[PDB]
Amino acid sequence: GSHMGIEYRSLHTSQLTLSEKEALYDLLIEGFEGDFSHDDFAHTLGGMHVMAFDQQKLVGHVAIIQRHMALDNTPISVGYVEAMVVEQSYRRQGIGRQLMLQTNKIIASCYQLGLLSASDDGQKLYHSVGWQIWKGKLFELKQGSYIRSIEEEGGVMGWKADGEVDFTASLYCDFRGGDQW
Amino acid sequence: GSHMGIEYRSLHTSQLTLSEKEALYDLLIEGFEGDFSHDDFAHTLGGMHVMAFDQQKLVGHVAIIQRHMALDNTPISVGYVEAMVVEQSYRRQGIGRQLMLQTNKIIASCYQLGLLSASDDGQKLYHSVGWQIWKGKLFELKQGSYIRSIEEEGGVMGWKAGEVDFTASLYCDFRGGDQW
Ligand SMILES: CC(=O)SCCNC(=O)CCNC(=O)[C@H](O)C(C)(C)COP(=O)(O)OP(=O)(O)OC[C@H]1O[C@@H](n2cnc3c(N)ncnc32)[C@H](O)[C@@H]1OP(=O)(O)O
Ligand SMILES: CC(=O)SCCNC(=O)CCNC(=O)[C@H](O)C(C)(C)COP(=O)(O)OP(=O)(O)OC[C@H]1O[C@@H](n2cnc3c(N)ncnc32)[C@H](O)[C@@H]1OP(=O)(O)O
Ligand SMILES: NCC[C@H](O)C(=O)N[C@@H]1C[C@H](N)[C@@H](O[C@H]2O[C@H](CN)[C@@H](O)[C@H](O)[C@H]2O)[C@H](O)[C@H]1O[C@H]1O[C@H](CO)[C@@H](O)[C@H](N)[C@H]1O
Ligand SMILES: NCC[C@H](O)C(=O)N[C@@H]1C[C@H](N)[C@@H](O[C@H]2O[C@H](CN)[C@@H](O)[C@H](O)[C@H]2O)[C@H](O)[C@H]1O[C@H]1O[C@H](CO)[C@@H](O)[C@H](N)[C@H]1O
Repeated sequence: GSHMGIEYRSLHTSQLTLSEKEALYDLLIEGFEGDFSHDDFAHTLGGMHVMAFDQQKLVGHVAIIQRHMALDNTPISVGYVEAMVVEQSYRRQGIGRQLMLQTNKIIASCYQLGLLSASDDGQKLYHSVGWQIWKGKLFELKQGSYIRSIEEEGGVMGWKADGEVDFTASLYCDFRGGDQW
Repeated sequence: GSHMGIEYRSLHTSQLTLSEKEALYDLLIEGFEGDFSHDDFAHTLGGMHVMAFDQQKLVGHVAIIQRHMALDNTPISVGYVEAMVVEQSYRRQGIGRQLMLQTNKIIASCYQLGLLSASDDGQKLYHSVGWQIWKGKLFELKQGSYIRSIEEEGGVMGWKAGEVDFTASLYCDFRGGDQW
């Protein structure tokens, strides 16, 4: 739909054209001012994109990836939020909020828990739509064994749609290239 | 689109209505003759679905879910194929093949490797569209460390759209029920 003149579309990676993927990369690399690696780009591909347009130009994005984690010893399906960006001139105008409202709806309909790793900019937005900083320990796979993600603790945030999740439990994430969180 | 009198639609789990979800569950229960658990149903939700219809009746389905695995020591992004079924009276008319052609296209656009655990009904079909038996060892997480998935070896199949060593070990991500 469209909200205050911005069109929002929800598209799986498999539904994007090459031109649309190139436009997405340009938006993301600019939005992070270069702090966006090739591995970061891989991490935002493979799930659902919510994309914001002013006329025909892409001006905002967020992706929701499926991840498979453990909450303590229990398997938990995760909607992992990646690569939220609003083009500079469009910021503080509600686009990030609209992207997150649609992201929350996607997570609620598919997964048991939303997770993400926040920037300082992002944290205020995710707080405003009901996410909380994860309070428990974080673990990632290195060479096939779990190690503590000590530096990422305090930066990961979560959201439970249906009911309650123990924010103090330990999370064990699945393996990928680059940054695990 | 359409193919040979059957309509095909691709959609993400997040777009399913409750009625569509219930119809999918009923199709899977009937098509697997009940060999399909609540965990199996969870495993087919969260990714892309390709659905086949005779006019308005759901007659076929396959899902592609994103998984995060290790190939030996290297991370590999996986399109994991779940819950392919065609209603019994519609079988052997090419619906499964059309579902797999669309599945291959989704995997090729999104992931580095396709993987699935086969049934005897599907194995020759998967072979016919490029899939091959995984020859390497399979591992899964139990109590936070990897153990060999010995019973599943020989039944997992893979598809490379590139080059992939089909003798490498695969380390899958953690879920409930059957890991493969
Ligand atoms: C999971 C991840 O992707 S983390 C990475 C987040 N992305 C980045 O850091 C890239 C650079 N930054 C951006 O692209 C943007 O600043 C975003 C995406 C973080 C926010 O997008 P915006 O469209 O500006 O957010 P929006 O206008 O909807 O803000 C909604 C509320 O969130 C809060 N908020 C948003 N941005 C900020 C900010 N920079 N500082 C303080 N509060 C903020 C405010 O409460 C705001 O409400 P208000 O404007 O009425 O005070
Ligand atoms: C990853 C997974 O989902 S594994 C589980 C697969 N699903 C099941 O076992 C549920 C029960 N079985 C079914 O629903 C169906 O038998 C399916 C989905 C496996 C196949 O669906 P169909 O629509 O019948 O497949 P389709 O008609 O496209 O067959 C294409 C080719 O695959 C082969 N094939 C398909 N089914 C069989 C079979 N039961 N026995 C031998 N060969 C078969 C044949 O070579 C066939 O070509 P042909 O008909 O010209 O001889
Ligand atoms: N002290 C070390 C912190 C550790 O490196 C870490 O958590 N690092 C965090 C790793 C995450 N993958 C990053 O995720 C965010 O940005 C990525 C691109 N840069 C996107 O791909 C990702 O989709 C998004 O979600 C996140 O931004 C990083 O946060 C860190 O970098 C931010 C930018 O400077 C800071 O604002 C944060 N306070 C700081 O913790
Ligand atoms: N000997 C041990 C076999 C081991 O249990 C195993 O690999 N078991 C395999 C476990 C997989 N999760 C199953 O996956 C298939 O069927 C599931 C529903 N039953 C779907 O959810 C799944 O989406 C699909 O992909 C797969 O079919 C099972 O295969 C086994 O059961 C099949 C049906 O009887 C046989 O035809 C196979 N030859 C046999 O290996």
